[PDB]
Amino acid sequence: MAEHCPTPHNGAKYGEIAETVLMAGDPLRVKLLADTYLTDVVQYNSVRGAVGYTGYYKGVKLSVQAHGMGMPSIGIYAYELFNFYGVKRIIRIGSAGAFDESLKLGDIVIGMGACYDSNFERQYDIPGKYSCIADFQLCREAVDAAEKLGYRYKVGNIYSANYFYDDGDHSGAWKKMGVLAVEMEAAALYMIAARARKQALCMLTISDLCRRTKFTQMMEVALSLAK
Amino acid sequence: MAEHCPTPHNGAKYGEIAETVLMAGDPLRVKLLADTYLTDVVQYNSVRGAVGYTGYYKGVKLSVQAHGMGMPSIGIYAYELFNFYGVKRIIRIGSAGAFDESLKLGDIVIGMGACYDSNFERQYDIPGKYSCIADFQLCREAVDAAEKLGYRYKVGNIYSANYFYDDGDHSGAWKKMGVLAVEMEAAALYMIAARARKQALCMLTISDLCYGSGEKMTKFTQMMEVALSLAK
Amino acid sequence: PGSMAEHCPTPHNGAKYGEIAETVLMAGDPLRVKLLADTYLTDVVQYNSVRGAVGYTGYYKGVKLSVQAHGMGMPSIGIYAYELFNFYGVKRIIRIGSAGAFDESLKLGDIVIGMGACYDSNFERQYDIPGKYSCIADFQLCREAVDAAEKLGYRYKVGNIYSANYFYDDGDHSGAWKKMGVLAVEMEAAALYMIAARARKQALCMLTISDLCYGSGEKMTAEERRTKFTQMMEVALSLAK
Amino acid sequence: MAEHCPTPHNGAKYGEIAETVLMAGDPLRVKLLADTYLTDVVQYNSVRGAVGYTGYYKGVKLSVQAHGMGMPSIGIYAYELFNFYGVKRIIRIGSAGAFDESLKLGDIVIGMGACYDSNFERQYDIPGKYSCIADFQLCREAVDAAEKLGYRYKVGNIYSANYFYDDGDHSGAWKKMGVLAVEMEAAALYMIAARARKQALCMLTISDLCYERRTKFTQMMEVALSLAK
Amino acid sequence: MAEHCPTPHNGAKYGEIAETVLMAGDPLRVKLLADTYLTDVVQYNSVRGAVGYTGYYKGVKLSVQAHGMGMPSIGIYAYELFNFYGVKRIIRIGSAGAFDESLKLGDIVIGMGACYDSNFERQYDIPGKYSCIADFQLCREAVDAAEKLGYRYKVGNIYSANYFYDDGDHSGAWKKMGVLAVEMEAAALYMIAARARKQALCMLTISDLCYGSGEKMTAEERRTKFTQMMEVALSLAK
Amino acid sequence: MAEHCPTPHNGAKYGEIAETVLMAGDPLRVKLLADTYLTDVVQYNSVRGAVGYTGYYKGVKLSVQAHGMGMPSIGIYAYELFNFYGVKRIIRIGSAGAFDESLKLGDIVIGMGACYDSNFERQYDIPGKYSCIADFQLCREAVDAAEKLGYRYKVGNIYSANYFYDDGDHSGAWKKMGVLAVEMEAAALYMIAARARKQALCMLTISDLCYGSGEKMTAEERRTKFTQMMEVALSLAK
Ligand SMILES: Nc1ncnc2c1ncn2[C@@H]1O[C@H](CO)[C@@H](O)[C@H]1O
Ligand SMILES: Nc1ncnc2c1ncn2[C@@H]1O[C@H](CO)[C@@H](O)[C@H]1O
Ligand SMILES: Nc1ncnc2c1ncn2[C@@H]1O[C@H](CO)[C@@H](O)[C@H]1O
Ligand SMILES: Nc1ncnc2c1ncn2[C@@H]1O[C@H](CO)[C@@H](O)[C@H]1O
Ligand SMILES: Nc1ncnc2c1ncn2[C@@H]1O[C@H](CO)[C@@H](O)[C@H]1O
Ligand SMILES: Nc1ncnc2c1ncn2[C@@H]1O[C@H](CO)[C@@H](O)[C@H]1O
Repeated sequence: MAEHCPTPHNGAKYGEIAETVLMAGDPLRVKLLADTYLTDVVQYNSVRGAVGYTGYYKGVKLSVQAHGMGMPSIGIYAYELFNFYGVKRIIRIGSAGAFDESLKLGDIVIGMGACYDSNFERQYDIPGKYSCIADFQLCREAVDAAEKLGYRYKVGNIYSANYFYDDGDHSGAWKKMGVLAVEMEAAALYMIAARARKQALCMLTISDLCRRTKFTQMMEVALSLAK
Repeated sequence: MAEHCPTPHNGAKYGEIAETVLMAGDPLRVKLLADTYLTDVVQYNSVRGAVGYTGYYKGVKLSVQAHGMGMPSIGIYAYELFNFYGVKRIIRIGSAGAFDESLKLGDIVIGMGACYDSNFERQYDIPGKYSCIADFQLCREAVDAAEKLGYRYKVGNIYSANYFYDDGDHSGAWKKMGVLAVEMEAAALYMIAARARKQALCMLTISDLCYGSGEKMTKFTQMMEVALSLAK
Repeated sequence: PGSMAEHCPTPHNGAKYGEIAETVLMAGDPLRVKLLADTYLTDVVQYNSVRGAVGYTGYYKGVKLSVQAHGMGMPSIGIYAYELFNFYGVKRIIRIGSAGAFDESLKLGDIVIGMGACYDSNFERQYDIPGKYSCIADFQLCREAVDAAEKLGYRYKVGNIYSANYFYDDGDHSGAWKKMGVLAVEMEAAALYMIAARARKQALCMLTISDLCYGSGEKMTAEERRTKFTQMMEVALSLAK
Repeated sequence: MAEHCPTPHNGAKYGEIAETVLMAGDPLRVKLLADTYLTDVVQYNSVRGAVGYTGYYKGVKLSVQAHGMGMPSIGIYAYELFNFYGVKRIIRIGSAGAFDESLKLGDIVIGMGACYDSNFERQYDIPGKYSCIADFQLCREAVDAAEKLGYRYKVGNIYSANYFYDDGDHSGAWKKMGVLAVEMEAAALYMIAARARKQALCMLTISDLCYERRTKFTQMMEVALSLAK
Repeated sequence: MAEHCPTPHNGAKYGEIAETVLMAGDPLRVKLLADTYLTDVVQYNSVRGAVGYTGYYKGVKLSVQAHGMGMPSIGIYAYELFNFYGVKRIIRIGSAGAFDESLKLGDIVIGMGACYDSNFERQYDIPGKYSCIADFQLCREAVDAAEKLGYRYKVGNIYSANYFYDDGDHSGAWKKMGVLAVEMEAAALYMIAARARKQALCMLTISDLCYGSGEKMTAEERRTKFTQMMEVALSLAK
Repeated sequence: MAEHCPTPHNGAKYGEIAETVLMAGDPLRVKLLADTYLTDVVQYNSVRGAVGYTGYYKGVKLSVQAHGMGMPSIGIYAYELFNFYGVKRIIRIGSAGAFDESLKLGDIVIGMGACYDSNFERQYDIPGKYSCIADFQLCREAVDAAEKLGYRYKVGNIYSANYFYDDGDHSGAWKKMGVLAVEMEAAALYMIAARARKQALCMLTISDLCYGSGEKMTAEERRTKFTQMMEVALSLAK
């Protein structure tokens, strides 16, 4: 929908963002990704400091975009990318707290599914519980890539919380259910992708137990998904 | 584990059920699968007519077991299989109604995730919404096997309903969300397997259309062949 | 209303329209259903073997009735009961089953008449009910069942039962039901009651206590199961019309 | 527990209230009941105008008491009566709106079950849906009494609403489910009676259709009075 | 809407109720307020014993009306008043238990917001959580009057419970959230006022402490110590 | 708690943030606020580009900080500020869409309460419905400032949504309940402040009318027509 670009949150015109977007929470990290991996970089967004860049990675056009923190924030960005900019694929990368005791610091978690605190699923009027899943194909390509590069990974359920600071201790039930790791965004992305018939995947590096070399390895898995 | 066998629902003693169980709702279908694909068949269960057989498929030990209809029913059998009988993987095959308009009668759906009506999940005291997912490895192998056999398949989200007959029309929101198909069991299986740290996957054949003409079937062997290729 | 010949046979029932009588007794276990038909019915015809959910139609003291397996859990009984009331013209369904005792005055073999059924989620959402729906039995069946147990001199209680969606619980979610005076736990009644209410038809669940959910947790042997469900079946059979 | 009587809502000392209580929402109707049917009447409560009287009906000691409107109101009174005053049976009588289209003004509805909006349940920590039911024996006796007098009645499900005025129209699903009539109190009474192991029943006269007034209420009162032991 | 008066719960004809209504739960207390503070008193209601009177307070027509106990009861009366009788302003007065440990017996609590157990928000078809609030202007005038007269008060969140008798102990989480006091009515009044675009406020005198040793007002203090709250409420008469 | 600063979201050490913090979603707006109104400005945070500055307004030390978009984002910042940095009051300022049809572009809305979609009430284990309210004293001060300066304002309920794009139309019931305006942050701030026993207020400038013909502020108006709100907000610094 070219008529809806630029948006209140994104200064890009239609066509300035690639069909594959890598997203991360921190704009400083998004900039480091652009500087490290992309050639011919142009910035298409600086609205609200949520920097977005478009460049080339091994000859294919690729965009990297900041999404801020929490499901409502990434929801706004992903909705616009999928529905207004013609984006096909969003891969979110970031750090996470491990719930699963067998995960080591720097292990890659591939988020096949995302559990969640209520966000904006109510706005879809779903008469039961909706299970947020990644796109099977991105998930399969991310696993094949980790296996090809011989990196340590686990694929399974993550948890997209609305809180960073817990007023209680609410982690026990998720741990008992086999959830691998906690972050704050994936479930919103998966829902929006599913509604749009587009592909999303969240990949995470474990950084806390509930770095540059480890994180770089997560990047090589993610970047291998660029199309 | 062994001390809990036999159970109120399963006459098998510990060890009489293989590490891989293939499950279907209908005991007549389970019997067929046993008669068609397994050799040296022993029936380990007849409790409540929920038949269970152990035999060899291509010389590899395998069990096949009826689970009845609905999440509470499959919950009982899968909880017992995973927690008392030492079962490592359950592959469920079944029929489903299509929500996605590109699915035709006889297409196969691989349930990567399962949406659900509230069942027994309250028992887990979960402070949010739990997303039910299949075992990824099973998922991938099922896709590869379907591809190699040349079957029409889709992999994605399915919906485990508590009803076969809808008092209204509640399929709309699920359809908007991209959910592929409706059955009555998968979410319970997936939850129980995740808690047990075991593997589960649900595969389905579209037997009725929940859109358009609503055409229904009066042709399940292709799905059995994908399922059988997962046995270990 | 209640009769739709063109929807018979269904995906779950091989019966043609008219092969099922106006009163159906239902139990979870197809072996109990067969036993009941073998013990009590004459002129018996099997009208269903679909999914092993055996169903028979026969006569008891000159009255035609059907007996049918319904499998385990609310979604399962919900399928069969919906079809029976909406497609097969059934007027009355009496569920007979086994149950775990919550009320400590109940002994093994005691009969519980489910005037009401508490429940974990079943069909309520699909009916779009904007509050809490209380699942109750048909008063007339309830009253007949109590009168029969009373005339036959059986130990019974009439009150609330609980239709659970689980058999296993890693913890203990039973305390609050006991406090509320719930008598017994099973897994089906509430869905039956809701489906019958929707259809304006009659339903009742009766139970025999086969396990105690208190104390040392005594349970019936297989022999006691075979022989101590007689009293309930007989009460149930006298409700057929 | 005599130690808890009188209460903040009830001036009665332990023993001033009989083992059977008839309850209605309206204190004026409660006074009329005592004046009409009871002999040797003593008023045991006037706190908040929620009048309570004790007297004899055909030689049997009986109490009648106002409960006001809504589940939180009846819950306070019923809780005190069952847990503090040694009350064994409460029969509530009142008016209701019809949901079932075959009900005429003045029909009697016997509430075997009561559907509800939230009132009391959450405070009991119940991990599922609690079905609120009447005492079977009382329900049976009411049905026999109505049948014997040959009154038009139905016995089945009622709905205890938290509202008299509906902002939209939320009656449709209740009607589809066969719920007979709407009032505002029964389910709380039923829940509190079940928790206490005591007996309760709600009976109603249809006064409005949600789809001679005094004389209509009298038939119900006569059925109610039949149940007093 | 004159055509809806009298109602099943209120014998008044349209115009017999003033634009400002003071409400309390207890009819005995409503009668006392009328006799004490109003001149030219006419009783407009005695239906269900929920007495209502109209008179003058310092030259301004004012009505006082009983509302019974609980959100459904006050909901009926408030709905009628705002939607049929042309009422602009309802101030509820009453007693409450303290959750906040710095409140003493006799302190005034002004309910800027009301937490609640579900009573009848479902009937409004709200697709999230609705926060029940008082009218700011009334709230501001109550706080000013309390300060000007030097009364001990706190202004903040109250809790409208569905129960007087707790089967368990559910007070902990409210206390953690800073909720000041528990009563049984305010949230429904506030929701109905907001829907009608009218003004409502609940003020409370602490009559029991729901913390520590559970101190209660004596029967004598209950009879006596609601006068301060009255002068605050009466400041709001318009 | 000096030991918990800096945090993973904030590079400030304890004491680098004043006891009053004005927060807005957009770091470019926060920067503009610091440059236009504050003297002796020091930047204490650039973590995640969520800039924060501390400086002086009319002799009074204050901070201004970006909070990003949505309740979980503001929840992170506000939790840290109240619990680690010793902050006493946080005033959120922002733009909002009007639900109330008497509101014009540029009207100021003071959020006495905030309705909400789920944020982290679940995390507080509350056994009913919690009404999110502002601090009464900030609320009174804001209204007083707006009156003395003569600005057009309304005080009442706002709605903190979890969505900006509505997959349908869920606005009807909020409008019906008399909610004034929609934004995405206030309820979480209010809840956290209540738990912490600290003060919070959200004030909004109407930038879009979610009714009628749908008038929206010009890009020039969005850039420049927020000064009236900012002046009210600044007068709350102590
Ligand atoms: N333990 C954790 N809990 C919640 N979010 C986390 C955690 N660790 C990393 N994150 C991620 O970092 C950001 C919050 O610091 C969020 O946007 C989230 O994706
Ligand atoms: N449209 C449908 N809705 C629900 N379950 C279905 C449907 N079609 C097939 N099934 C499957 O068939 C069985 C019931 O006929 C169930 O156990 C369920 O798994
Ligand atoms: N203690 C119990 N808990 C749950 N279901 C029971 C129990 N006892 C008997 N049942 C009945 O038996 C089956 C499960 O064993 C169910 O269909 C249920 O109706
Ligand atoms: N249509 C109705 N809706 C709710 N309550 C009703 C209705 N008709 C009569 N009542 C009864 O009368 C009182 C409301 O006037 C309530 O106490 C309730 O028990
Ligand atoms: N602790 C309390 N809990 C509930 N209601 C109370 C409490 N203290 C006083 N009240 C008030 O007293 C009445 C019940 O006696 C209610 O209408 C309510 O407004
Ligand atoms: N109509 C609106 N809906 C949601 N958020 C809005 C609206 N207008 C302004 N906002 C604010 O602006 C941001 C969305 O761009 C949110 O952070 C929110 O606070």
